[PDB]
Amino acid sequence: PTMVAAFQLIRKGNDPIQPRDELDYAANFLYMLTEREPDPVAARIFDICLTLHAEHTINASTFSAMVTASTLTDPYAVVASAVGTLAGPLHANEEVLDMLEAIGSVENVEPYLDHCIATKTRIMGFGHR
Amino acid sequence: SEFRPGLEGVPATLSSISFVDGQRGVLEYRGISIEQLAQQSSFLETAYLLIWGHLPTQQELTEFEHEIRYHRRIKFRIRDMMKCFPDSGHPMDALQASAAALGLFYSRRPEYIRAAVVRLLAKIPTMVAAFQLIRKGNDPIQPRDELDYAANFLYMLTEREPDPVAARIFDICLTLHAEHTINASTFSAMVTASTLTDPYAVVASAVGTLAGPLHGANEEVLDMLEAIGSVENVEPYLDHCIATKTRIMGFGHRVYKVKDPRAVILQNLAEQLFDIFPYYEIAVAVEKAAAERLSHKGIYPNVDFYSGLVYRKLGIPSDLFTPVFAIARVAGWLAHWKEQLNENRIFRPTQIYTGSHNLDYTPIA
Amino acid sequence: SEFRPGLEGVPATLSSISFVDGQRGVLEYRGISIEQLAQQSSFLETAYLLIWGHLPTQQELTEFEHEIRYHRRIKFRIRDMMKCFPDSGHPMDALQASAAALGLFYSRDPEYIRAAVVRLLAKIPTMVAAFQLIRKGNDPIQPRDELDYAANFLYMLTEREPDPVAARIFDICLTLHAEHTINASTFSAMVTASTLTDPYAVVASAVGTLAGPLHGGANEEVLDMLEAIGSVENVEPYLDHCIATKTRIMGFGHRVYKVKDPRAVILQNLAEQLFDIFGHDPYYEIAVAVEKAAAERLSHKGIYPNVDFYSGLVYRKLGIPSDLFTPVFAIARVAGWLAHWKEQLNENRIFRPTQIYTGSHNLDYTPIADR
Amino acid sequence: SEFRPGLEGVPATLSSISFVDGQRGVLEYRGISIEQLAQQSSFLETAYLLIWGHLPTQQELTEFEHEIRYHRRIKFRIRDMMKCFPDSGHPMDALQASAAALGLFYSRRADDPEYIRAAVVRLLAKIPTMVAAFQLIRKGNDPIQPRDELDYAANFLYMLTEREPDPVAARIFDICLTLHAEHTINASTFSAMVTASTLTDPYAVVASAVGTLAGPLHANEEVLDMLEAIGSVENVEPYLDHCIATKTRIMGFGHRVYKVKDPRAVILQNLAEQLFDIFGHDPYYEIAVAVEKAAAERLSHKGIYPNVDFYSGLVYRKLGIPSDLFTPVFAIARVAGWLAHWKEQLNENRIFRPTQIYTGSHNLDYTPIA
Repeated sequence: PTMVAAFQLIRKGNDPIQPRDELDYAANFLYMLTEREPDPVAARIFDICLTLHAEHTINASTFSAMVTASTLTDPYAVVASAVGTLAGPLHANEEVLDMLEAIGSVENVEPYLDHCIATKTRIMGFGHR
Repeated sequence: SEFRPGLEGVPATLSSISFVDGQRGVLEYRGISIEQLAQQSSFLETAYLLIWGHLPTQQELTEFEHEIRYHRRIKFRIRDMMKCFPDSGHPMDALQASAAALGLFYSRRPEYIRAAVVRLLAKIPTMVAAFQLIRKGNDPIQPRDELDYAANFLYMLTEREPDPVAARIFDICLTLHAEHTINASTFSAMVTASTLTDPYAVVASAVGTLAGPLHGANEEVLDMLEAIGSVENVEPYLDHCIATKTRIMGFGHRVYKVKDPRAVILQNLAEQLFDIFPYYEIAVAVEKAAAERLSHKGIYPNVDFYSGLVYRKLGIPSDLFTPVFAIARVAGWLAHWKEQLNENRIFRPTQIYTGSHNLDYTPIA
Repeated sequence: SEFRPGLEGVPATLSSISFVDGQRGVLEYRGISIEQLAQQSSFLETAYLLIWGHLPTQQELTEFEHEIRYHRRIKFRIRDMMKCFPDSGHPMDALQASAAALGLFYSRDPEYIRAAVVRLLAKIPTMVAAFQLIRKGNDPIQPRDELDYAANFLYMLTEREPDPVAARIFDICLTLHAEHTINASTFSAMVTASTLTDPYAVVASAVGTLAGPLHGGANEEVLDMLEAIGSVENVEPYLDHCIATKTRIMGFGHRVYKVKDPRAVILQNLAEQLFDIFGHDPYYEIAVAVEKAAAERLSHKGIYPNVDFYSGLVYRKLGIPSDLFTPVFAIARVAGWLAHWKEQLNENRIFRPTQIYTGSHNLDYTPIADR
Repeated sequence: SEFRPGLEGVPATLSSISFVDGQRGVLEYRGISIEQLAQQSSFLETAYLLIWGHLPTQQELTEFEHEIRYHRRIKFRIRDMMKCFPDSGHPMDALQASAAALGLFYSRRADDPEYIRAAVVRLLAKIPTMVAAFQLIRKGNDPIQPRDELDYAANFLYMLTEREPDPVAARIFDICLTLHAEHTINASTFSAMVTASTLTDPYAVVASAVGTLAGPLHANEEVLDMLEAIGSVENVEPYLDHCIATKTRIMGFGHRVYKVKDPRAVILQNLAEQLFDIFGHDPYYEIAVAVEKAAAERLSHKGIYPNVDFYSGLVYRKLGIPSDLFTPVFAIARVAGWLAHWKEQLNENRIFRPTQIYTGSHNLDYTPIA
């Protein structure tokens, strides 16, 4: 978390912020990312979101991590390979937000329905495989 | 009425920012009295009045202050660049270099009228304080988000929180110099902005051409006040300077001769500052002696004679007397650039040739 | 009484450097014809003539060349600073910033009329070449001490030693733009130097003024128009569209010269020679096609191609990036600016123009509680 | 050294006939509230007050009204001259030409009490007859002789339309005229005053004023045209999109100096709604109400309000008047202010002769044939 927050600050040309040894985990990450101290309710919501996103079944990234770790070299290379293979093509939820912004108000609902009907393809952001 | 050496008295442009009157000694910003404006207004309100031409309401002023405070932070790339500057340089040259480098990060080019001015009004004091600290040797100090503009500048410079009275006195002293009649620096800025390139270049040119010979009057007046000796030595050196046919600096303005309001108001603020918080007694003694002993030549102490004292008391290095004046004048420079952006006159004075014609180039000389 | 709107005709100063008259098509440096001078002279001789006003001797020219060669090395601090510069910016802004920074290293009696000019004339080409190399990520190249001035500049820019004929052509092109009449950049330099501060601030302000509006140049827009023309067949439609809209077609027709200014014809001849000795390419073919299709009817109203139209093609064939056009002009422009500053150093009188106030009078401030 | 651009904010004259507030929305004729005069005062009383400055007496008012009625007859030579006019000429140009030609038949230029009263009464009386006659001629119809029994506005309406109107409509027209009687100094008033400075004659002054009054391409008519173009309320959204995108002040809404709900607008809309409830409501008036409501619901925060021109055009259209006659109605309404300014300027004699700033070349040479 410290590394990713530091790079996020650097990408905008801002000096990295030293972490605090008093706040909670999610609270510390949010403070490092935004410099603004958040409410404990938001910190708890972020923590439970992380813990529900903690782990899933075997997928491509987990399989790559396991096959790399099979030779028991070191965890750092394994996690590096896993995060490298995690990135999808052109680097879904962000695309969902972009599509939502593109749609705008509810006056443009019908073209979306027409497109989804005509394409005969699973609309992204809806349903699981 | 075509040719006149020095280009003196020839009108240049339909300016609508500053007004002057030698016979009455008045001064107005958008037709508002200088004394009344300085009495009950802040620096940001004065800058808004000089730029947009109309006083701001509550929400406009709050938004302007919020944007100023948000954008007052300085990108670390500028700090890294200024780390490489040599320690033997001069503050104004470094300020010009920084203002020129700022153009790289914000080239860009309907909203390109308000972001540039707020960024350029916010970042200059931080950069100049950072270079002062770097020349001294210590690392820069990040700005706060609670202090006032003058208070924030003082905290950045002398790493100490100033009293609210000192902050107010510095704010009024800064807004006193916020604008003046067209002069060399303002005319050069107007010429540069006639081509409508960008604010970051016209401001750089203006701060470059603002440097006087030998790299203002504050340093020389402070040097002469320090070198005058004691109270009993006021007469000898003063009469020596009178006899040597040398004009006495710090007195006798070219245009104003009726005790211009800036000088008297700055003297009043200096008097009210000194009592609540050496230089004071000797300065008042020498100025009183000069005033009582000349009494005929229209000799009056101008603004700088007391501006130097008010800067020295507040804890500012002697060399830094020029960058604060540049910070004050940048508001007027931006106002002139905004006004001239519409004209699109494209100045192009034609010279007159006074040489020879139809010579030959000899292969051997 | 009288008021000229923008100093359009008021005489600025008693200029004695150059003189231009459109009636006879004469452009003289120190009263010397441009074509005859450029026929058998180099850039250094022209610069010395512009600076001092008299042709030097062989020994003095050799000493000046030796001093120029000796002062080509760039300080490593400036290289580090440019390594700390961004990349998305434009080269001219970086050049202006570097010129402003140059004053920090050198500051502070008779000798301080000769060292400044030579240092400023020598460092700027290597500086812009180093920034160009840094912009693409490549390291700067240390200059050589055996090549010629144009050869050294080409070696810095393209790391390939060019033919002597190409170096001569580049030198001729540089000395062609050596100095022109007073304009916005020259007047800004003059007014900055009127306070006799230092050549560095003057050249920085002048370079800042020279920056074209919207960060563009005449050569850049000429090349853009040529690309927008497309193939050879599409020459007529675009030309007749430009004629119909009553808009001055770029690269055709100057403002002061209507009698076939010698710079245009001499640069056209140089371009012809350079394009004929080297590869022809389609650039020259399309340029000839469009220039003929324009001039076959524009000659009625006295419209002729100007210098920049040929200069852009010459620079393109020479192997120079498009964005670097402005600094190349700036080299000759600072060469001229140093002469204007030297002329201005004699008379000490700053420009102090007045103004006519067009605003209100005797208003009053209103507290926030009412407005 | 001062030089204002456009001669703005310069005390051209010391006028005492009209006053405006600019902050409280007050309008005063001779220092009298506009609403007070508009409540229970006729057009002739307002004109007399503007001309003389003191409220008339009953006998004086009756004498002035009888004099006005007696001079309503137009010379047949004027009709014969207007006969030769083309049928394409816009009405205001013909009105200016007729006003200028009136000076030929009256060249007193010297009793003195007569040449302060006869000229002004004739100029105030003959203009409506002239404009109505040209309106009839433009359509190829024989001019109608005026009647010496109806009221001023009633007589004008009868001459224009040949149909006798109701007294309520006549009163509404009269109060509209009296609220349009005079305003502050503007371009037309300034031109009239500068022409009258040399105290030649009122006819030339009024001719110049009506000539300079005509705008480019000869606002309220444009407002009506735009309203007709919009049609029903189904086309409101493209209008809002256009107004948002253009970033320009929509014509017919708001005033240059009045952003405080100008007093004339509310009075005029009250008169309009009174007329429309008395004489029934037509669909286009309801369309106007709908579009003005849909505008004010969004433009209120920016300080944009419907202007008097819109309501004036609406009421004129509802009264049965051609669109091209809007400008002559404004001219006949305003003709009191020009006469008042001429009368007040006649007391003094200060010829206007400002200087100029020369921005040209100072000396050149004359090419013989080159």
